[PDB]
Amino acid sequence: PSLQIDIPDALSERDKVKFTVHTKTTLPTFQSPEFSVTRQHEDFVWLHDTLIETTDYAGLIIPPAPTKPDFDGPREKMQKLGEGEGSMTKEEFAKMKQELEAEYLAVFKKTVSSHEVFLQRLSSHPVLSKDRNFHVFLEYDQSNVSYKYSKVEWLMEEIQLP
Repeated sequence: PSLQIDIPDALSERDKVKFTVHTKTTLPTFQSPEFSVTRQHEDFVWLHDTLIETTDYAGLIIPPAPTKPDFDGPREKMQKLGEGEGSMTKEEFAKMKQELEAEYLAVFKKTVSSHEVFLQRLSSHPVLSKDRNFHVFLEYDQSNVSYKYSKVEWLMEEIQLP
């Protein structure tokens, strides 16, 4: 109960998957006992690389890194189906669309679980759960600074999304 992590939601975009990493904790070192941050697969790879290279963890079993999210099969089949929009019986597209969405969903389930299990294994570990880089991964809120540039005369707006 000292450190509970889950991934309540994820966003699949064209070239990206974003995970919401949600932490409940009683550790006094954190700013808040419960918080959420947005992380991408590469942030998980950075964390795993960092653990792997820490001299003090030599001989400890470090949980495997999560597998890269691959939505290519579903998206390619989505693109192909849009072509037969004029080539089927008003049901067949519908049935084709449902199968495509099941395939998306099956990918989502697998990739969220892989990324989630990785964090949960770290949280279970008597030594690794104390790792400072692991703590930064969970609570640092400046990882996704985005700027909007708009022409009304041009104005640039900072957009802050933890």
